Amino acid sequence: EMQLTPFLILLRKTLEQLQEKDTGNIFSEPVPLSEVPDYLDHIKKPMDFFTMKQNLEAYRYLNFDDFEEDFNLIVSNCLKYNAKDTIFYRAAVRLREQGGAVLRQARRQAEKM
Ligand SMILES: Cn1nccc1C(=O)Nc1ccc(F)cc1F
Repeated sequence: EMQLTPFLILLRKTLEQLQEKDTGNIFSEPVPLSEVPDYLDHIKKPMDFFTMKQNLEAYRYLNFDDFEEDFNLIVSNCLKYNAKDTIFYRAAVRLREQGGAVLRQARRQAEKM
């Protein structure tokens, strides 16, 4: 029960803040299926920040859970696919921690609407 425009503005800002935490840009675009040919054997639903931006602008995220679910997919897919001793796995841990904090403050802003 709120106005759509300010909510989408908030999600845009939040997505930018999450992208800033991914300093290696490992989650900016889909995992290249040509470069990782076995990726879909293990990962049911790929996700990345560019796809999230497209979903946001297609009005596919109408509540904070919609948005956070796709962020969580970025993280969980990376933890699932990559071995624990890799930069990629640790980058997902870091994003979960740092991006979680961004998400908690942003959800609080949405609740004020
Ligand atoms: C499996 N994975 N999770 C996050 C990033 C990747 C990944 O394999 N990225 C990657 C690896 C080699 C490349 F040439 C390009 C990539 F985007």
